[PDB]
Amino acid sequence: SFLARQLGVPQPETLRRYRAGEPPLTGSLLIGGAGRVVEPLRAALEKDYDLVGDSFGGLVFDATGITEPAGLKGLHEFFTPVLRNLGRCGRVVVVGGTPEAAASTNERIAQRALEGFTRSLGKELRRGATTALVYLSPDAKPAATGLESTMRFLLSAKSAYVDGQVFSVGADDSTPPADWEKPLDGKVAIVTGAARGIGATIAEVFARDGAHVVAIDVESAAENLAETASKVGGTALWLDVTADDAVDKISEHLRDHHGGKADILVNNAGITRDKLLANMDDARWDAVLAVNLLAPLRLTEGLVGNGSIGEGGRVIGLSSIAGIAGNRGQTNYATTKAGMIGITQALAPGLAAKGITINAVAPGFIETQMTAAIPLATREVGRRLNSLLQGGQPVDVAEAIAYFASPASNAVTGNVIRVCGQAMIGA
Amino acid sequence: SFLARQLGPQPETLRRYRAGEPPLTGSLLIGGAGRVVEPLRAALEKDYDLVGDSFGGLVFDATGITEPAGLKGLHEFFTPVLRNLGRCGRVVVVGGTPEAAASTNERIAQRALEGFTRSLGKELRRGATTALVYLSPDAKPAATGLESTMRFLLSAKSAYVDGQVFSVGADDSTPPADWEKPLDGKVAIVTGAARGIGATIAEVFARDGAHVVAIDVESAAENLAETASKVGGTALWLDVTADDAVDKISEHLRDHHGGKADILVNNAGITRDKLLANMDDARWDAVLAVNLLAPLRLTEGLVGNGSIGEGGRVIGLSSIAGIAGNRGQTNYATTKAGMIGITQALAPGLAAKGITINAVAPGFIETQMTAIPLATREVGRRLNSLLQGGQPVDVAEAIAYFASPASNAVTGNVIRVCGQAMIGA
Ligand SMILES: NC(=O)C1=CN([C@@H]2O[C@H](COP(=O)(O)OP(=O)(O)OC[C@H]3O[C@@H](n4cnc5c(N)ncnc54)[C@H](O)[C@@H]3O)[C@@H](O)[C@H]2O)C=CC1
Ligand SMILES: NC(=O)C1=CN([C@@H]2O[C@H](COP(=O)(O)OP(=O)(O)OC[C@H]3O[C@@H](n4cnc5c(N)ncnc54)[C@H](O)[C@@H]3O)[C@@H](O)[C@H]2O)C=CC1
Repeated sequence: SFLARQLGVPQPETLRRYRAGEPPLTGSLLIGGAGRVVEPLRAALEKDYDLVGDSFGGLVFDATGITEPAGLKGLHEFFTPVLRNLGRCGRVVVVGGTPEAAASTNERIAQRALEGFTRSLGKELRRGATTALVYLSPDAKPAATGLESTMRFLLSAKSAYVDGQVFSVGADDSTPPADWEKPLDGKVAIVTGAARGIGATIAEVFARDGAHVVAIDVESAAENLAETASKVGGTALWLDVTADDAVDKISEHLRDHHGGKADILVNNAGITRDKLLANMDDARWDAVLAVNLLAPLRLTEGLVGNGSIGEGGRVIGLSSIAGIAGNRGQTNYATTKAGMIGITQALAPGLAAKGITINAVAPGFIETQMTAAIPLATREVGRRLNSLLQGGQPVDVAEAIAYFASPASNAVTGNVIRVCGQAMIGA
Repeated sequence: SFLARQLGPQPETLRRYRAGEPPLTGSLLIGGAGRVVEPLRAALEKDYDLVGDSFGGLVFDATGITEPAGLKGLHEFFTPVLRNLGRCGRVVVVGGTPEAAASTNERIAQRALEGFTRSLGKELRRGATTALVYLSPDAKPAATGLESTMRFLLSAKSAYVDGQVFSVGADDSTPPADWEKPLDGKVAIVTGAARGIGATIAEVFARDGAHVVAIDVESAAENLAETASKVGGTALWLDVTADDAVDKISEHLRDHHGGKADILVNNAGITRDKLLANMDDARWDAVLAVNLLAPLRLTEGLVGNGSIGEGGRVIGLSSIAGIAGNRGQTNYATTKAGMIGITQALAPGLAAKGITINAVAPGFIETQMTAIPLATREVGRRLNSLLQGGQPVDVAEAIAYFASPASNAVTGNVIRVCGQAMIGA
């Protein structure tokens, strides 16, 4: 951070990321509050975590108890004595009940207001710690097994660059993978744009988690794509995702390798043809739409519709901060990454009726060749303009993706998560 | 100094409202295809120069786009005409409510428009702004419920609202007698009105016809009177957090306005900033009671006893902090998020009653609170598409829009007044 003096800004924390074997948090886990979530959670987490009743690894506050605004007082009461003591890369997570689904307008106003609290707290925490807010459906059984994959993601190192965000967990029950640390056992994952960078790193994480990977990219990038299929011990496939036959070409490679079925499609492939709209041509527009919006929509509709992905399936789409906030010279790109959010939202119910979830991740600043292509100052500032005071890592994106792919993340659909370090930019 | 030079700024002097001035600086071009282009042309022919110099406004009807492949319309309409848009120009994309589209394809496409409008907002020059308005696919072709929004957007009043998203329902609208005197013969309770913003809301309201009831605490008795006199409404000393609060206003509505008011503005607000690990009960509880508990207690009270009824208008003051959060403000942002909470939550109940409740989240506004160090002041000021802080009028203008009698199909809305501030969620 070579402009720490120029911007009045702290040296970054080295963010603890996932390592197999290591405990998930670096301290004890406090689970406070009141409502329908504290008891069952204390219960589901007994074994794998380190429950009170030194340094706090995690702090979970149960807000579902809070039925009027006068009760918000709780957040204060619970958090004020314990922040003094949160560890390196701590994890604060507040849990509430889906505000639209509340039993009174009064309840709704308090549960809604939670985000103000969490997004603000995210701005006060030190040494790499983060905040998250999760809403659970008031029609979830009290065991609340549907909430588990999410708590486990946040209450760990994998969520290392996921800060200040809001999770939205449905009503369905969930079933834990035999092994949480190999959650993707014998799953077939399709990952587009997997030659290098974020796509490639998705494949890795997927493989690490148990999946067999179909690495898709174009002929231009074989060698780099070969090196990837190899490393995850999966299978390469040369394909332009915008071409008539693409759906046919994936289905068949599946038929020849995986019994014609898949569990996970990751729409990662993408291009950028930046230019101001006053200077934008038809070609710089169209190309970006084809790859970035038209294709992922086609592959989802294609592969679900032809039965390649069925029950228990998972689609994760690659969005962007640009699609939420906008960006100079990216009206194409940001239409497409906003459309991606639209695919996620538009298809969630339909796919829900088919036992399939669909979610998007919207990366912020990630070290890739592409951030590396930006004038160093503009680049250095961008990298540093977040609560976590640093650029994100391609692993951090893939993690959030892998959390969506989880067989126990079945109750989580239509969600949009930024992997952004709590970047300041937003809508 | 060096960083500033490195990065590359020319804030335009923003045109504001002036009685008499035309509402644009140039002619209005209405393009695109769909159920909005023909009616909008016809509604606006009188007061605007439609295309048979440079463009004062551009409006692209996007309701016509039903699949992603047709997004290309945006590019075909805007690219050619962009280079010709004037100082403080205006760009507005009208679309179909995504959640209510007739296919998932449409939904994808109409949802996609926000990425476009927010980015375009970031490329416009010379103080010009972009806006996205979605209209219920259930509105009648006449589209009468849309006008108030279009007329506010396509005017100088909306000078500091940039890059936003407006949500118009199905209901029909009757226009006021005088578009320049919209609030004529309306009674408006404006809390926190002694100084700054609240005091300016009261002005803009007078300008617009309203009989204002300027409200405040006793300690600010002096400044209230000045305000009350300036606008030609009457004053009321009361602390909004008093258990008698509702009853006192109600009493006053009898004494003066037939036990009746049409608009409520929950402007009164306070701060008490503290890192949460130093937060004491006073600082938590004070703000909470003033910023969240109070506003609700007034709204629910004044609709409950019938003081505000059919045709009513509650407008609450959120904040950027409530959307994006902010260091030292867990208490404060909890409240302003709760204000959105009040707005989203009370909207269907009030809809059924003939009342619209909406919210406004100011960005950075030149005021007496903003007492902030020149290091933080200079950055929050300039970190938005428009390269400056906003004037209080900019905020009150937006409130005045909601408050229109013609804004009956506008409810549940949270509109930031931030000249597209960079910070958000
Ligand atoms: N910092 C970043 O790099 C960020 C990236 N984005 C998005 O994340 C995703 C991955 O990021 P990057 O690694 O930078 O993506 P990228 O632009 O480097 O491309 C990903 C891969 O897609 C492949 N590709 C392009 N067109 C294809 C096609 N028609 N068929 C098959 N493959 C094709 C390319 O060969 C490339 O290897 C992209 O959607 C990108 O837009 C999102 C946020 C930030
Ligand atoms: N940049 C800005 O100015 C921003 C302002 N805010 C909001 O705008 C609103 C007012 O704006 P400002 O003029 O900057 O604040 P302010 O503090 O200058 O407004 C003062 C008014 O609040 C009144 N007040 C405080 N407690 C009261 C009570 N209990 N009962 C009756 N009146 C009471 C004071 O008497 C005074 O009339 C506040 O709600 C604030 O949260 C929103 C975004 C940022």
